[PDB]
Amino acid sequence: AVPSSKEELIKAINSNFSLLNKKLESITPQLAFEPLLTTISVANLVSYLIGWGELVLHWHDQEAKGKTIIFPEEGFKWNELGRLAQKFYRDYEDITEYEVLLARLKENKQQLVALIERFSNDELYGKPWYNKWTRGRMIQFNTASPYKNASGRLNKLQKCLA
Amino acid sequence: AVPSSKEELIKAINSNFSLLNKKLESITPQLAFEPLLEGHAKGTTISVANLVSYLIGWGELVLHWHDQEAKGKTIIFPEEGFKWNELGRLAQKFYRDYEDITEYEVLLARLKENKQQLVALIERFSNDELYGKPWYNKWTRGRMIQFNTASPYKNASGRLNKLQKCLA
DNA sequence: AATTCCCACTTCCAG
DNA sequence: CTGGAAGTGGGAATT
Repeated sequence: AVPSSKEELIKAINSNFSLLNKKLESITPQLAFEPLLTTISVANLVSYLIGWGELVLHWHDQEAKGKTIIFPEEGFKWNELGRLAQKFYRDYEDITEYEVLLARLKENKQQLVALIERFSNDELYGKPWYNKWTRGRMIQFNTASPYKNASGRLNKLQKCLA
Repeated sequence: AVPSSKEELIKAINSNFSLLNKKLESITPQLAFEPLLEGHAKGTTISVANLVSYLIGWGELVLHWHDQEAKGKTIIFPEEGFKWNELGRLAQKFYRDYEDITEYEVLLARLKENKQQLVALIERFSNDELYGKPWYNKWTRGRMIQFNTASPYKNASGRLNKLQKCLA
């Protein structure tokens, strides 16, 4: 089902992260930076996940400080999401130890979950936030959804052996 | 069931519009612009005003289809820039298309004027042209019109019934 | 979502 | 067996 309450949103994020997390440590630090996925790496993909997660936190930073949010990101438009994926790859290009990469994804995920707990259910799925899209729906678009999508491309990859 | 003739199509439109319009008129203008409703697309919140905008967008789109046909120009289905799996994305366009209409009475007039043009248009087609042969893919012209006039009218009545149970 | 896409989940021969 | 085409069936589509 599509998440439609605060409780549902949290549980989707936890579950999709769990499974994706398990598939991610299943990769060795050596394979993770090779190009196996117009082809990228697990490292590239996890940076894409951190870029989006960081960005969602950034939106709420901006919002908290009374500042107008620039969606999706400054210098980008919603039809350019692959170009925003290029920026994310580079943003974390110099994190060369897989172990730190996964640790940074995991703590980002934790912050997002903490951010959601901070809002009421009306704040997440009752009111409109970005045009008609609710705050919770927006958060799911760029967290729980790409977790699933990412874990997909992963289990396909593990089917390369041997 | 589904209208099968020019006569049925025109009556189902006038009925479902008359019904829907009764519920729409029994909603305060102040309330009608409040965001309250889960929208056509999951994870959105919309007003009763957006609900009407959705109908106006679909009806004018239907008139636009025919305007294209009347000039001998190729129709783009469902609309320029949207594939058929992007109807959620189109509903949003329809909200924005009419959001500068801030007076509820003007907006229901726009829906009323739109519905009159739609039946006036059905009036100029024979039954054969409406239900006699396919017009787009396998559907008949009448089906395509009913599916975006009569049906969404009734659908909007449904949501208004459910909301009428609470009145704050 | 009329359709469209994208998964997960099969068959079922080729190997 | 055994990937792995290739075809199905259900659910979501979004920003």
